[PDB]
Amino acid sequence: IGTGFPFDPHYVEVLGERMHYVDVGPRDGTPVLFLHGNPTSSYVWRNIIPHVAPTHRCIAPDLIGMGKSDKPDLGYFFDDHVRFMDAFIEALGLEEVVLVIHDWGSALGFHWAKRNPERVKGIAFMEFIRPIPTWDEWPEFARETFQAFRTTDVGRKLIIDQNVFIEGTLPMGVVRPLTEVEMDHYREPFLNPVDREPLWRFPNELPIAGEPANIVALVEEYMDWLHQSPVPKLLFWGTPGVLIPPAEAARLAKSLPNCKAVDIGPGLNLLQEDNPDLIGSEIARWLSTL
Ligand SMILES: *CCCCCCOCCOCCNC(=O)CN(C)S(=O)(=O)c1ccc(NC)c2nonc12
Ligand SMILES: [Cl-]
Repeated sequence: IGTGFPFDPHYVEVLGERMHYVDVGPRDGTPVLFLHGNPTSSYVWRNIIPHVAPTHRCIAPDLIGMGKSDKPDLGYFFDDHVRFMDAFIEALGLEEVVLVIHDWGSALGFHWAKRNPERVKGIAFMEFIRPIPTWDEWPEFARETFQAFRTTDVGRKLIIDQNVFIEGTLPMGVVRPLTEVEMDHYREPFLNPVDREPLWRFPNELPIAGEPANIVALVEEYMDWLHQSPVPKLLFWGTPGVLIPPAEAARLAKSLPNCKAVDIGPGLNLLQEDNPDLIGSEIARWLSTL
């Protein structure tokens, strides 16, 4: 599994702020938009893009306040990421797209797809945001931690001051051992604790036990849309998983229209780090069928 990031920087102005994105592959077709989540960047797609790039354009932006994008003084609520990602897509003049989404990127992708259904020709997704009705439906071993993350006192000491989402939560979301080189790439954007606001607000935005109300309703809405949509779907899952257990993955493969499920083997949250070659090859294969 490659540790390098051999991609030239591309930048575009979005609502007054510069956002960074990877941009490779030919301009003569339908682009593929890769959306990462918390606490990652376009780096998380480094070993998946080379499988798709030869046949399709690959665009992988860093969310505002993350990766190599600018760091404006914001609360970094989901609404902020929505405004910026909406404007990013328009700034690149993209008409029709295929989405490849993960974690909070999936919340952005599905929410955008719901509002622009005619512009989405396919969605590949993995370990995605869905409504968690109660704390019982959150992984048992991470309940205390994420309950602690969702506080203004303990949560901010952990995530902001001590950087545990990078130093702990990130590597614990990968089955195989993340190397020090890979950890350093993920560390780069958040060396200053003042820049870690996005890392704390994200887990506080998760739709768990009806809070926050707005995110729960927003996510419920795009899941209803996904169940009602005939758009091609590609669901990657692993065992034991984190947000999407093997049992739920199989249920979704049946209930969602036009959905193909692919088992990646052992995995937790960052499935891209456990089996990038299968994920990449299956996206390339799937794209040719569309
Ligand atoms: C996509 C958004 C959701 C991401 C889900 C990520 O789940 C991955 C698994 O979660 C691991 C939860 N545990 C931890 O983050 C850290 N543990 C609580 S820890 O290892 O016991 C721990 C405890 C305390 C401290 N510092 C005071 C730690 N620093 O690093 N790990 C620590
Ligand atoms: Cl999160």
